[PDB]
Amino acid sequence: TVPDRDNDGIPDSLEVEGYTVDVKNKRTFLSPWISNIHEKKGLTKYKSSPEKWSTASDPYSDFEKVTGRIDKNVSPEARHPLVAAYPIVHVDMENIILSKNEDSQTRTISKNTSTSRTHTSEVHGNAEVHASFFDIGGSVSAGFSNSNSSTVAIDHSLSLAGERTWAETMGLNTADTARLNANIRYVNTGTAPIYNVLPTTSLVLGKNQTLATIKAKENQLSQILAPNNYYPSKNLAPIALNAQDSSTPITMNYNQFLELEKTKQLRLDTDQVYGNIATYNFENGRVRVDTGSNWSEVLPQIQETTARIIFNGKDLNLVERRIAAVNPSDPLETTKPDMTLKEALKIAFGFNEPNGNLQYQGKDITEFDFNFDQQTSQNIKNQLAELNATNIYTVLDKIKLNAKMNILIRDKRFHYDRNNIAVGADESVVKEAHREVINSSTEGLLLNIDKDIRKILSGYIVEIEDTEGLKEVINDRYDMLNISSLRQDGKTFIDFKKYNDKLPLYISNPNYKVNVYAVTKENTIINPSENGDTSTNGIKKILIFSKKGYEIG
Amino acid sequence: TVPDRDNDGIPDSLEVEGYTVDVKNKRTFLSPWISNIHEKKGLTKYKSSPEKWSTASDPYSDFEKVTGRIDKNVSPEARHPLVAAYPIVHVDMENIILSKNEDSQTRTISKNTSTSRTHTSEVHGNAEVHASFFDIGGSVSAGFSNSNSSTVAIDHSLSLAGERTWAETMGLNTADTARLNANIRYVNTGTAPIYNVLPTTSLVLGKNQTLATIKAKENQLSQILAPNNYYPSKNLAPIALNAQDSSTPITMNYNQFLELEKTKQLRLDTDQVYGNIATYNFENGRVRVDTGSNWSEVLPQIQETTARIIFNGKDLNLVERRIAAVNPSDPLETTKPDMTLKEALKIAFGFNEPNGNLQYQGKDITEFDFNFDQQTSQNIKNQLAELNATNIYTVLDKIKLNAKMNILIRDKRFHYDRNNIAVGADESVVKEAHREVINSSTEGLLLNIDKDIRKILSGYIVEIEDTEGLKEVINDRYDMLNISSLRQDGKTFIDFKKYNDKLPLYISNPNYKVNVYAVTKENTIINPSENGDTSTNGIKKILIFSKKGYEIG
Ligand SMILES: [Ca+2]
Ligand SMILES: [Ca+2]
Ligand SMILES: [Ca+2]
Ligand SMILES: [Ca+2]
Repeated sequence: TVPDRDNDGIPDSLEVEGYTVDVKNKRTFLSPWISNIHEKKGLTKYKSSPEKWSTASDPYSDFEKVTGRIDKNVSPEARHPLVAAYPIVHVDMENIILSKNEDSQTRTISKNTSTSRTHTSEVHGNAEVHASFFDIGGSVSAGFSNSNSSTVAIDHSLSLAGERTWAETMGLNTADTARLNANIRYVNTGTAPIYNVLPTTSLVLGKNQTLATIKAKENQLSQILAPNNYYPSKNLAPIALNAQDSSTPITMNYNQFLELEKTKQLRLDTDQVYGNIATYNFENGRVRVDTGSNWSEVLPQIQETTARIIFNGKDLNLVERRIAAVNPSDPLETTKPDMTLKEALKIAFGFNEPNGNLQYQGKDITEFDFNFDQQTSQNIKNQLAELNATNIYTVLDKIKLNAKMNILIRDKRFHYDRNNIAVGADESVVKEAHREVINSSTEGLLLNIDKDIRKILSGYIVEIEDTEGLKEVINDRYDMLNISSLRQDGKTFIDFKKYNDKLPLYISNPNYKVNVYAVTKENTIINPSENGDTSTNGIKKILIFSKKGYEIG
Repeated sequence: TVPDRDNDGIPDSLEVEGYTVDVKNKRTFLSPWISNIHEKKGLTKYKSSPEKWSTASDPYSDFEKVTGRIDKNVSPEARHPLVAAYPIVHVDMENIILSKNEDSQTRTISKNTSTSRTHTSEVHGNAEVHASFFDIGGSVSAGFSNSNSSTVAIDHSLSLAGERTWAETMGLNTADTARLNANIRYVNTGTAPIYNVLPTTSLVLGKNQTLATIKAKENQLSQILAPNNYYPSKNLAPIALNAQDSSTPITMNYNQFLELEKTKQLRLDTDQVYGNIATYNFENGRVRVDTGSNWSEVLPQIQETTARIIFNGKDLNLVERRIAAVNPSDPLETTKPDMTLKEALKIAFGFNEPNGNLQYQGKDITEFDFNFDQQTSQNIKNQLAELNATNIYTVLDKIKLNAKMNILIRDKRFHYDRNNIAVGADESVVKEAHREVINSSTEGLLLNIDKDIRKILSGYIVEIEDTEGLKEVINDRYDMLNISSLRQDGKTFIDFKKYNDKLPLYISNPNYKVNVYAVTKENTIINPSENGDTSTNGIKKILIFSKKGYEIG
């Protein structure tokens, strides 16, 4: 009569004091922690709640997880009892194509786009918010809350000849209407797979101008949207918007269009209506989809009993993950094991302990900026109070975590915008990343630029300095910055030629200086100034390259 | 064979005499009250009925609640056995847009709106009511009864240039028809979440002119309408009326329109057809939606066995909550624990006992006005009789509560209208709240105005007094009061500039007086007098600011 209140399979004693699953001959034993023999083999000290089926609340029993008798598609780190295993799906727009609503073969602009999961944070301290902002639950979005929003930025450069004025290039006048079309793909950033129904993501423009809502039919798809995997597998045909399937295309009047040309960006607000869930079956050991248990029902619970932490180390992409945090008010939830901001980061993402420090694959914890909400803030400030210390990174392994807590560990190296996106770092860094020259030619530059940094650079600027001090720039236009291409060999490649009429640079005197600059996204522009200054005049460029002419080719 | 008639899980003895749930190691124990050790740890003395599953009648077992093995979305205070845990959803209209039913880019008026849950109370003592008002159950609305009604007020100010006459601004004549459109969002004020089906709320105008009934399709939504949470999360795209989804727009003939322009307000009568309910499952511990148990069935019961109290402390918003009140006639309902108007207020909202007094987060109970219905009135008056006392606030912890009883505890500081809405307080208060000046400029005023009070002020008036006694007002129009904007830093900001042509004030003599007044909603007007007096002449303004010219900038 071994005690098991949750009836999960893991006896209370274990679930509460500690345990781990291990394999003897070929069989697997669920044994209690043994600092002696266990820590050696490499196992893990699993500690869950004895009174809950799945301590996270997600559709997977603490037993099912640790043991491995679960939907193999569930994320690894989510295989751990205190790591919420749910989906997180947003939409990526690879590129778009704009034209005139119905001899139309050269009257169109097809430019690419860059999309990223956004995490819109509150304003400054003087926004005209309605008097309902200071009420309970109402308007108090508290910085960041549950929901999906991806922001697309459209390529401002040039694709054709010497094209100019998006408007005329298409042939648009106050009495015309421009139609939009694009290629997108759903992408699951979460820790659990979606099996059928897809999110009814809507495309917004500006602040509330809903351009269209894509709700690609249900069950039409049987392909799985596994964690870290794009809907139509990156090696397949992306989904196109209002390009087939649909009788009502996309309408965008003049005024609206102008705005698009003004910011050259859109937003993708996606809901959470994911499909039913795939559950295990102890009987035959097959994973099936329970037409009864659908995420929309099981998600809230997770969200109401987990510490959520957003992090961007793996890549400058925001990653969400929830940990099994406790809660004073809820007796049951007070059964969940105690959570430390340290341990959280260890299993929630991957941080580890080398020789005593807490770093994330090299980068030390101290290299990231912690961000919370009003609630979480206090709840922590008050813990630092009763522990006497000002530098949190010290007591990091003593900061208790409670459910409903929201955290945002981000890389300190870069600057971020409203949507907490990487926008560009300090000079000291940008240079430090270009300190590797491979091939110097009058055609371009080949470097071993750091995959990360480069993601914060709009483009480059190439000029030539006279022996006395001149400023002649080859690509002298706001939209002639797009030059750095990326080879699959893992090396960034610049090309002066693309914007010099197929022909290489011009060395008037092999004693001159060939300058190349980088333009961070936060400093780069997308349109001519008030007048019509279409030149790299008023730009905050950066000294990336500066070698003589006899040191190239 | 421990006795459990309700078969809930809590043994009679406990349920009747007292108990509380607590956590030992990581397990949770359901133990009886122990004034000694319990009161210390901070637990609560739970006392429910031994013969009822859920003493409130709501879909949640007394056990499920106290223990926490329930839909995590259920409100906290409703986690207590004697606090009805049901939904309460009304509709908020952020703003509207009026035009002429079909070169229409400058022939429209888009003004914002302010909506609030109303609690329409009876008339005075001379209303022409049909002879059926004094019958049983018939017409005896008894002051306030179950149902949802939200009142919207439309911004009367100006948005464009020097616009005038709503009629002509759109181009309306006896032979034309104006169409309406607006953005709204459902909002759940209750204590329990709705999971799918949404209320068939209808938009009324005046007294019975049903403008349109919005019944946004069922199951189309899977997003949850949690307690204190707006339908499309405040951080999302509000729902628009007859703007897509719909073939029959909104029609409003001349006569009707005029009325709108006359009171500039509408009403939103919403039903209670909420969705099915989310119930817990002891087995695996998952929360699912029982296609069998739908609120429409489970609500009545609550309503017929609970003391309902409306309160507005959290904010000047009416909050409804029901407590497990007893009932003499019903044997079963006579099993419910005894309820005191004190305890009720303690768990129903949050009132507590500091050093012996009963206050609600600072404000003392004595600062609110108690309001009942004919029935509840007597039932209490008769309790004061057999207890010899005239001041109720004394015997507050001795006023028994019976089911079907209706109560309305409201803040005494302000004045209220028909719908029991905050409309404006006494002078002594308005001033007291503006006793904090931060930045004085010839452009505007920055103050630390109390979030609460400000919610009762239509706008401000700015004039200049000569050294002898002149009355020159900058913004001298009924609709030029809208000036106080609110910064997210938590400070109210006034702007003289908005109504002085972008340019700051004019100090003819730095020894003059710069006056600023506030206009309470109850005193403010929305249209020109009989003739055409579009000036702040006949208005009951209030002395808010009065500083010299050399004490500003
Ligand atoms: Ca267990
Ligand atoms: Ca368990
Ligand atoms: Ca019982
Ligand atoms: Ca009971």
